[PDB]
Amino acid sequence: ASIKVIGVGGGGNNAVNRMIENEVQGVEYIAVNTDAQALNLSKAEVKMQIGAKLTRGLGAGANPEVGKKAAEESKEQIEEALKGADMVFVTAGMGGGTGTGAAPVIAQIAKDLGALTVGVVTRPFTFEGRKRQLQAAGGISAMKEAVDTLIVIPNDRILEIVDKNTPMLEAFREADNVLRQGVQGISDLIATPGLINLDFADVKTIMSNKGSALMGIGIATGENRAAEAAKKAISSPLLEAAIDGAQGVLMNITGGTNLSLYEVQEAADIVASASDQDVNMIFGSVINENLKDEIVVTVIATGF
Repeated sequence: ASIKVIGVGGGGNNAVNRMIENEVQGVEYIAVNTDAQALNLSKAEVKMQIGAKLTRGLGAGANPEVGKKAAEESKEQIEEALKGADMVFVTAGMGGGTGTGAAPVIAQIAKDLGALTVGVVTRPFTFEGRKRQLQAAGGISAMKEAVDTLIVIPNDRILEIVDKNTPMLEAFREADNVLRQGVQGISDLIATPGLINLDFADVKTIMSNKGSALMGIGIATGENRAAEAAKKAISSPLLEAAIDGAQGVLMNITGGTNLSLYEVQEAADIVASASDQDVNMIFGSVINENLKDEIVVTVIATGF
């Protein structure tokens, strides 16, 4: 399968770098930006400046309309870069000019090419202000029309997970990590050939529900790590509605070389048990030789 991750605007730029830093395999990275400076800080092999004539590489100035026009100017280039993709992830923060405006255009392009297209976006922090919140609402509803499934991460909820003393700067940094965890949760079960690699066809069916999608993450160590992580993931503040209200649940459990089948099954039980009896649920596992004693459980819940 040909899997592409497109980061769009600053928010997406940081998520993509974060995936590359964490050596996420089996995917092609495309950084898309209107801001030449930020784009030059991208680690992606493909760097695509959009709206060069409109913006002159200066960014979209917080205007979603400029980001939209910028992607339309470059739509032929966008089509070309996406050609042959079976799945694409369009990742962006909502609220500013480029992510809000170009991500829907880039998502629709990917959708019209026949790719299974998943959007993974952040809803901005309340502290970012009303203008960002309003523009983010517009982007989110525009994104919904343009993707097969839209995972929305509420940044405010990150504030409930990190320490009360966390500086704003590290709050943003953690938002970059949650976005990345969103994409990798799904992509690792598909792109990288794992022991219980679920078929693209059943992923296609989970990822084709209407309504919105949400995510939960759980991390635990040592004795009882699988159970602790799964319970943390299904009760994650990131997961705004209860997981029982979802048709289709994807579960990714990742651990070091010491991850046992018993662990995978235990985690999967808790998640299946926390869901509706009639849920379409798939789960996979992945081995990360960089993790020692920690286990990560990622849950994606669709069709709320």
